[PDB]
Amino acid sequence: TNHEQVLTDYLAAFIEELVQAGVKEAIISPGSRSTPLALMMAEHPILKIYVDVDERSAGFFALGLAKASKRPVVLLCTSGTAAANYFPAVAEANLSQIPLIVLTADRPHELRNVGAPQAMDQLHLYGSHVKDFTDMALPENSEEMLRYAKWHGSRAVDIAMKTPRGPVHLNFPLREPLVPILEPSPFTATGKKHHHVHIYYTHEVLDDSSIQKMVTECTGKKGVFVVGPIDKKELEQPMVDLAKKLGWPILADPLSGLRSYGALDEVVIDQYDAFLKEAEILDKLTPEVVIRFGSMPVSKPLKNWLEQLSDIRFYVVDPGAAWKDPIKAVTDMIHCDERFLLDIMQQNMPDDAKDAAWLSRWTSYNKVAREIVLAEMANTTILEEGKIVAELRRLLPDKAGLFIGNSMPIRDVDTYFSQIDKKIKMLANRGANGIDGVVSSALGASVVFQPMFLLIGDLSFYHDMNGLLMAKKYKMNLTIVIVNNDGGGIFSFLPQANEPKYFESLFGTSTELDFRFAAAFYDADYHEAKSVDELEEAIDKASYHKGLDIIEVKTNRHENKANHQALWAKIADALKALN
Amino acid sequence: TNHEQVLTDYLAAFIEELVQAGVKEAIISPGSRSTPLALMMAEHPILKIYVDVDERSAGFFALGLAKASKRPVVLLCTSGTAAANYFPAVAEANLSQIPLIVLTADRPHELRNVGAPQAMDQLHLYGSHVKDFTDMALPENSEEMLRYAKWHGSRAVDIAMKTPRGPVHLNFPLREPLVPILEPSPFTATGKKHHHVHIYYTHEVLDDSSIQKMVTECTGKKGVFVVGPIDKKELEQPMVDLAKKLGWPILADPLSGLRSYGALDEVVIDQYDAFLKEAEILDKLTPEVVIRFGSMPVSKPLKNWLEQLSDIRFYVVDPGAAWKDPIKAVTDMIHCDERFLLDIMQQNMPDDAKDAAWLSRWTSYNKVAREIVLAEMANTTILEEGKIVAELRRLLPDKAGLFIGNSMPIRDVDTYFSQIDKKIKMLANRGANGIDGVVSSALGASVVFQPMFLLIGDLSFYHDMNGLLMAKKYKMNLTIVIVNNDGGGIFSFLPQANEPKYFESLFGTSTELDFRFAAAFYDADYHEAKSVDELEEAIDKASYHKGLDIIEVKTNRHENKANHQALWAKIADALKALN
Amino acid sequence: TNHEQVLTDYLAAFIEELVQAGVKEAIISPGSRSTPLALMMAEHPILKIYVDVDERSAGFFALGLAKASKRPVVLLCTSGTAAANYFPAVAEANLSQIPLIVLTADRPHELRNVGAPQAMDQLHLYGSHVKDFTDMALPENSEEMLRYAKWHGSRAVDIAMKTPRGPVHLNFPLREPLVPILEPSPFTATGKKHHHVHIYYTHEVLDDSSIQKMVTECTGKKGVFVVGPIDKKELEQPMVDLAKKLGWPILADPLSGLRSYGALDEVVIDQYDAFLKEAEILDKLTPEVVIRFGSMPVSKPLKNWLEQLSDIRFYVVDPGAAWKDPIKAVTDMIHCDERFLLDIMQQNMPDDAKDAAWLSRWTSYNKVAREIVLAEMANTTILEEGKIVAELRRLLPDKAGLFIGNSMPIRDVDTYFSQIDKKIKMLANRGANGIDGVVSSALGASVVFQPMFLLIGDLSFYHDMNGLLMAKKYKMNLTIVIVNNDGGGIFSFLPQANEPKYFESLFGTSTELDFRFAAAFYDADYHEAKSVDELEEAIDKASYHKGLDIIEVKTNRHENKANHQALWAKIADALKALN
Ligand SMILES: Cc1ncc(C[n+]2c([C@@H](O)CCC(=O)O)sc(CCOP(=O)(O)OP(=O)(O)O)c2C)c(N)n1
Ligand SMILES: Cc1ncc(C[n+]2c([C@@H](O)CCC(=O)O)sc(CCOP(=O)(O)OP(=O)(O)O)c2C)c(N)n1
Ligand SMILES: Cc1ncc(C[n+]2c([C@@H](O)CCC(=O)O)sc(CCOP(=O)(O)OP(=O)(O)O)c2C)c(N)n1
Ligand SMILES: [Mg+2]
Ligand SMILES: [Mg+2]
Ligand SMILES: [Mg+2]
Ligand SMILES: [Mg+2]
Ligand SMILES: [Mg+2]
Ligand SMILES: [Mg+2]
Repeated sequence: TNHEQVLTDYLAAFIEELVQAGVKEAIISPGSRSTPLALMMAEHPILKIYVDVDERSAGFFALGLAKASKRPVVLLCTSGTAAANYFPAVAEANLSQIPLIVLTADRPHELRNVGAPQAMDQLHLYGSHVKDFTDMALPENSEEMLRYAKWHGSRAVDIAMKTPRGPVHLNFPLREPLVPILEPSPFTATGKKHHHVHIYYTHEVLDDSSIQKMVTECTGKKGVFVVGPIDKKELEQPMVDLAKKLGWPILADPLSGLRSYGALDEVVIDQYDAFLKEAEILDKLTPEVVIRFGSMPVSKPLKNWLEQLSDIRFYVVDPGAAWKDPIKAVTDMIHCDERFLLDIMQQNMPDDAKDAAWLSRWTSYNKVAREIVLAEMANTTILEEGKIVAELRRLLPDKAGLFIGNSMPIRDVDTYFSQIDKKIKMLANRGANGIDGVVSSALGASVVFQPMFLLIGDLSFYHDMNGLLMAKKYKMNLTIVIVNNDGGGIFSFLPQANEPKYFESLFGTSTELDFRFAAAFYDADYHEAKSVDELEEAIDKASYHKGLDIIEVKTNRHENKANHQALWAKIADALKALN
Repeated sequence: TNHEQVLTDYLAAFIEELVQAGVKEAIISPGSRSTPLALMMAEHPILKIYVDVDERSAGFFALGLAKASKRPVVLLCTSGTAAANYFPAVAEANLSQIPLIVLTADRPHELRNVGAPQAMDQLHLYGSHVKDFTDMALPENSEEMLRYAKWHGSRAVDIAMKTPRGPVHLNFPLREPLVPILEPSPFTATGKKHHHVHIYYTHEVLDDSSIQKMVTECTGKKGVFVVGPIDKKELEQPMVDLAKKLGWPILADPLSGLRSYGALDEVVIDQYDAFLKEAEILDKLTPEVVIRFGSMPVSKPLKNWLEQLSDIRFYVVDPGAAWKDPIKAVTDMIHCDERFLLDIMQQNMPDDAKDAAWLSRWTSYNKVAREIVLAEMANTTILEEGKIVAELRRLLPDKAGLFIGNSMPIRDVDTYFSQIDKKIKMLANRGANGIDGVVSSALGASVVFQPMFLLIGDLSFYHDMNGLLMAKKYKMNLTIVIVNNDGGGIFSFLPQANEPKYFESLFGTSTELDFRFAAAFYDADYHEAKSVDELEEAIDKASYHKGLDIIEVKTNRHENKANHQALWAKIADALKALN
Repeated sequence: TNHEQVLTDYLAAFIEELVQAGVKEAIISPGSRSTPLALMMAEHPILKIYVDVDERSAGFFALGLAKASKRPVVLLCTSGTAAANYFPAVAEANLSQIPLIVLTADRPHELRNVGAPQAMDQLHLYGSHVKDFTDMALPENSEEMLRYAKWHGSRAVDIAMKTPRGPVHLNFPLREPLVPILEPSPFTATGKKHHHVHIYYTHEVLDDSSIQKMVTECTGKKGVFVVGPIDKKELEQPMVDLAKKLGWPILADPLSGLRSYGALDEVVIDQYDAFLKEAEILDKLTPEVVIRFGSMPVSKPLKNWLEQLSDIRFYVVDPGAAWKDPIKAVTDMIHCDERFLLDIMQQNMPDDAKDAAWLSRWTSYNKVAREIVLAEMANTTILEEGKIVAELRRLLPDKAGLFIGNSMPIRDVDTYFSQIDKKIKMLANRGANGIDGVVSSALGASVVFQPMFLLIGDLSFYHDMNGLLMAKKYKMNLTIVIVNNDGGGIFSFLPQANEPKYFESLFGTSTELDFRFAAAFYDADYHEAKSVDELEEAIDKASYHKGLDIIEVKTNRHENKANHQALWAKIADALKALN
């Protein structure tokens, strides 16, 4: 009868089901309405909790932790504008297919839409950016209601985790009193037995008729793989193996894993962004079959090349039917597991069909472009942005995670990160390509991969400085390389940089913050790199420090276009006279 | 034919209409998609622009500027997660009825829902938190399309500004190239003439039959006014005048303006939160008529008193039919201008009907409670939270604006800000009562009222430190008093403070940040007050500094409940033996 | 340049893609805005068109045609309230997983939300009841825009057809002039070549670890199959074969196909609704494993039995993760093809594990209940509702389709349709269980199965009489048996039938329509059955008539409960003394 007991039984059934369905970490924000749910998550012995007071930074922290661990992560906040702060992470979880279980407390029906304090319409709050929305019942400890609480915990994880993965949103109207009964413990097998809903491991498969068609239309064709941002693990070697058994180049995004899976290989192309610009070379590269994996790669020239390819079989491997194809060039859509596709083609495609002139065409351009790029970077003392990427490529340990901010860092890794023989798990928020939350994302990922590193421009670092409070609070290890060009450097390349009247105020926002002060605020070892060996020293000192390190490299925004154009011409001119 | 010319003509018609409809300030965030709209806002000679790179802080900066100026303010951001960051300010603009014109650029239809970079579903992005949503056409310079662009500029402002005011959301799909033609100037009467849509000044009025009913049922009744957060200006004196001509007390929220309109008066009650707790006094205070103005006041005891009033005429003056009544006690709903109501009752209610024992009952309790509170604060040297409010009440200039953060600052002003004879415009984000964005809000309001002051707890200050970048960038004057109790002090009062096992991790989040470092980051004069005269010195130094000042006062969270209970008992015991 | 040519190129690319993706039939409603789309669908040589002027009846006609053919069906209507009429069919397509491509024309952006005639907000018109919504671009014949039109045609079908199937909604803003250019033909290979997007056949599969778990936990267990409304064809025999190789009864809904797949068998239970009511028998029937297929069966007693089963492994086979489980009893969720599951268990489960007492328990009750039911019906001359179902079971041809209305027809088929050795495809709108649109649904299904028959109560027949205009217009063959009890007979069973004061006005709405007149209106051969051989004659005459026949059987509403209770007691009393 006690409302506190009814409140306890209800939430205990929901949270226990969540944990047993695979949720191991809950990112909680402080509130009064969320009191019963947050207290019960604490009383769980198996669930790990991270408290973050900024609801925006909390969301991207769950985002990155779920990105890196591949497991479901619970967010929990109070009612009011707190839930609204989750919206940027939710939008990026949706586009980037991350399983977040968004729990938001709310006022009960009597305090809804009546002008009550700290109460807003939380119904369908995130719209189409969640896979499912549920407005839970007011707590009841009835038999059917305890089974309904458990039923929803199982449902929520399963939908979040089901291909294509994405965020899920449960709203909890909660009436006062809000203090549950934590003694005796609501869990710990201290009474009733749970009824966990086991979900079985299922995956999509190509039909045997479709397998034979796929194999037939791809035999002996001059083919090309395009692997953009991918996530499904252990697909690096199988892809390389199938590429070698056909004689096909893989144009590989940095976020594919292929530029850093632990070995060197000939099929991976990492300088396509460099040479797909030169028209006099494009004629010898024309394919007959493209097979895209994962998301669209970062490279704009590659996109414009794929766009203008006529008379071609353009396969797109989209498990879960997300229809991510911004050039709208698809000719054959394959709705099945990527693991399965690589495997049934490895065992069915002919090993004999190999035009060696085809792969030799691609690899030649690449090996030459790659070493002209590594040359100009090896013979420079100016710590320009290309050099930073170069030097991080050399200095990073094996088994090291690298989070990359959007804007210019993500593009420079494309140009200046050729393939290395280290396993370097690479992460980037590439759903909406937002500069918000990259600090909090890299922090959550640092829960999973260590050593963790973050390359990030200055504006994005300011945008999410509050994430660093988590590093201070939880004693996390992250090594942030801030490329401080004082503004938005990416805008110097776009055509708005010609007219200087309204520039700088708009694009390229001079900020003039001494990030030394921000590092003392969050108790971070701060280093400023001026030379090449200055940076070497810092990465080195950062390897002994189990904690937050921040390494600033001041660069000039207005020279970046010149160095990039000068280098691309050296690659274009070389490749232009290469037959 | 030129797409650039078509892009220019379209947006010029829309923005010119906005400016002529009353928009004088545009808060812009940097982006590539928003390039044409942001460039054209720059080429406007009359429109003032503020650039803020944090889209969340940009929104609350528009919120407060529109709060304080009472005029429409444009927000403009690029596509992607940038628009999602506006959502907390939008939610608070909706609940607090602020006219924000939210403009969000987007990719054109071909790049929508196809996996294009930095593109998300921006359709009905903010849901029910906007008054109107519009997905604009792709730019066209046709006659009908130029009139449609102008038609929407006029419509958008008018809906935003129409009672009940609130945010409005226009989405702009924009196809590349995105660089408009700014020379010759698209405005400046350099060609065509505009067709501005004049909107006429309209206001709701009570019918003459309803006037006679209102007057009749309220004559000679033992009545009480409840003015919570109000905004409509120049209603302070008329309310006080009508209260005196009936012999009725006004229970006045700090955000009503009545505790600081420039004069002292007997009808305003500012200690209701103190004495509505003592049951032995409530019997002599029972009213027969309540007339509520504006939002629900902050005070919980007052709410619980109004809730338990049976057999009473509970008028609620809600212009624009927003139905803000969390106790659901309304007996008569009045849908008309508050100015009009005060005026037709001033000229129609009988001057003779006055039971002096009624007002003497209320004013006595108040004058005694008020001076016991000012006594305990005048005779203390510990800069506890009550004292800070006391001392700011004494030290604040006339014609000074005071922004107040949520959580504990807003409640302490209720207890420790009796009425003063200065004009002190008081502001607080009281829609969703969020601790996010209070720094950015106070900053935007500082564009309007000077000198501007901000009282704020520590967590809320950390939550929106990025707002201070605006102060650095635009050289604004703000004097922030941070009440740093290291965590959430408001949670020590709630019943979750008894169980210490899971406290502190959840409620009351120890943060341990030296805000000295955050003040150097944003070039802010920093002062730490330990004594009473230390704070006096700082407010004083802050009055010469045209710039950002930050004044920290460390307080103990775990003593706050004791001082508040000790003081409330002194008021209860006194008032208990007072007849 | 010609807008007519641009309009033609755009829509030709979209419709051709639709046809090549599998759409063979378009159900069009007349309008001015839909003129370009409806004219072009006519100029297609392969697409069959059915015009229906009632937009509500048009939708259920597409519903049933897509239900029976298992293929995608296009709906097309004009702007305004016409699209709103699609909403009931859309809601039922969503719940019942039918692939409908809902195309709704609209006014262009300039005529949107401006008070233009016949224009309403068609954005997200059907909300969460569609799988996907798209607001198409204004027509453009650009390269990218022609590929975008085609891209969306392919996407729309694929999402509709992808498990779990459901409706899809494309909105088309169309600017005047609206007359396309049909000569020379936009299709017929009269110019350009198309680029069809082949989608490959994919299906979910259980992992090999999950297969071994499934097989292990189900070996030798006293198990039971529950097959409610199913649709995936050719699963009747495999299910029966797996049931026989385990010694497990199949509780089979009429809409499963199992009561009429062409043969007789012992594993199918068709009288569970009869005997799951008797408590003294339920103890001997307690299972250890339930494996549910398809939707929830109609039977309420079965649902209440499954609800109260404790300590049991409750498998639910839900391909596409729809989570349809109204008792919330699931213990193991299987997200894979039903075909696959029946097949991997046929080849892995042990043939030896068979407790014959288990199946003998179920089959005995069933064979006895079944023949007591067929006895009482064989020895009656009153054409009560049980008898009608009995006599249709005997008189229906092989290879005959039977559409069943909701309310009381669907329940009587459950009680009075034991298994027969004919192939009788059985259909019912069981998503939202609506009595609207059953005439139009059965009509569309009659496009696929012939001879087609429809059993329907009187109110539902009146609810969708307008569907019969399609039968008149297109010369279709349907034989409607109207069980006219003059009102809602289903309400005499519910507890509201005890209080007669407000009955009849509300539940059980006496209508008093002579349906003879409605049959002349739609040129339908009308027969009224009074005796058993009267009905035999009519079904017989109806078999020579290639056309619309309507056969009324007047029944008494207030006797139905008595006959049903009397019969259920004969079954309960018999089964009570049967060991
Ligand atoms: C929340 C939000 N709001 C605004 C933007 C727009 N936006 C960008 C997109 O164009 C980047 C798309 C991409 O990378 O694909 S980049 C950018 C400046 C970033 O400066 P930085 O971090 O110092 O980096 P660097 O100066 O380039 O070295 C902005 C402001 C955004 N992305 N997200
Ligand atoms: C965005 C968001 N997310 C979470 C909360 C919950 N919430 C509060 C509401 O209960 C305050 C409702 C109110 O004031 O009416 S107060 C609070 C702590 C504030 O600490 P402070 O600023 O240092 O102040 P002090 O410690 O009290 O001196 C939190 C975290 C919120 N309001 N908004
Ligand atoms: C559109 C809509 N609106 C109202 C109803 C409510 N409703 C019913 C549901 O309870 C039937 C749920 C079910 O079958 O599961 S049955 C019913 C009367 C039907 O009378 P009839 O066709 O003459 O049949 P008979 O009298 O039983 O022989 C109504 C009016 C509805 N279903 N759909
Ligand atoms: Mg714990
Ligand atoms: Mg930068
Ligand atoms: Mg200007
Ligand atoms: Mg505080
Ligand atoms: Mg035709
Ligand atoms: Mg009937």
